Amino acid sequence: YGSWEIDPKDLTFLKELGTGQFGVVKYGKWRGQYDVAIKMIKEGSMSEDEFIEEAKVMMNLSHEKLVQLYGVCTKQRPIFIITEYMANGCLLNYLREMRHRFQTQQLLEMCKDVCEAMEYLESKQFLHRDLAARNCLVNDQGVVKVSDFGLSRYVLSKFPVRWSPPEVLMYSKFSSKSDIWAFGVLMWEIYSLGKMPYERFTNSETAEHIAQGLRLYRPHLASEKVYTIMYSCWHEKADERPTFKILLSNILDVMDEE
Ligand SMILES: O=C(NCc1ccc(-c2ncnc3[nH]ccc23)cc1)c1ccccc1
Repeated sequence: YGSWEIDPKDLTFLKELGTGQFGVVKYGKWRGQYDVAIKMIKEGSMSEDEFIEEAKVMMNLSHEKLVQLYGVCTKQRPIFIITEYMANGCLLNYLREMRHRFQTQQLLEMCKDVCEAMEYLESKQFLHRDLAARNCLVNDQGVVKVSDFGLSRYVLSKFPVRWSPPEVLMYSKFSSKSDIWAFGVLMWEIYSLGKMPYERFTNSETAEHIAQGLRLYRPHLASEKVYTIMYSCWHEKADERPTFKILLSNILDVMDEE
C-alpha cells in the first residue's frame, strides 16, 4: 500500500449517505474508531487511472475548510475514495431546512468558510471547476467545507450552466476567474437559502441571459455590502473579477462592520 492507499479491510461500513456522479457514498469507521465517508466508485463512471494519479496531489491539499481526502482503495473494484465525514451533509439541503432560522451572521460565516478554502486552493493554483452549494458539506459544528474539488475532470444536460461565467459558456475558457464567478453564485445560493439560481429559466435561457449581460440580483437576506461582494464576482471581464484573497478581505471587513 502506497501513502495514498488505504487498506479496505480497515473499514467498517455502517450507514448510507447518498449518491453522486460516481455512485453510492457511505458512512463508516476506519480502524474501529475514526469516522469516514467512503465513496464507492461505480464501474464505467470515472477515468480511474487519471483520478488515482491526481489523488496523490489531492492528499497534499490540507486546509481546515477543505473536506480532507484521506486516501483511496484501488486494489479492488469498485474502488473507494475515503474522505472526511461531515455530519450535517450537503450545504444545499442544509440551507433549505427552514427550521434553522439562520441569522445573516451565520450566512456570512458560511461564505467566509468557503472563501478561505478557495483562497487556499488558489494559492496552490488548484481549480475547483464545479464550485456550488451542492459541493459544500457541513460538519457537526456547523462549519462549511468545500468538497470534491477538481473531481469533475474524471467524470466520464448536467453541465453547471448556472454557475458559469460568459467566457466558459461561450468559449470553454476555465480559469481562476471561473471559480470566482461560481463563488459569487454560491454566495447568492447561501443568502437565498438554497434557491436555484435563475429559478424561472432553463439552462439555455440562463446562458442567453448571461450572454446579454444580465445578472442575478440581490437576495432579500443580503445587505448592500454583501451584495456588492457577490456582484463583484460577475464582472463581464474575467480580469476585473477579484481574487479569493481580496474576497476574503472584503468578507472579513463586512463581518467587522455588521
Ligand atoms: O460523490 C460525489 N458526490 C456525492 C457525495 C459526496 C459527498 C458526500 C458526503 N461526504 C462526506 N460526509 C458526508 N455526510 C453526508 C454526506 C457526505 C455524500 C455524497 C461527487 C463525485 C464527483 C464530483 C462531485 C461529487
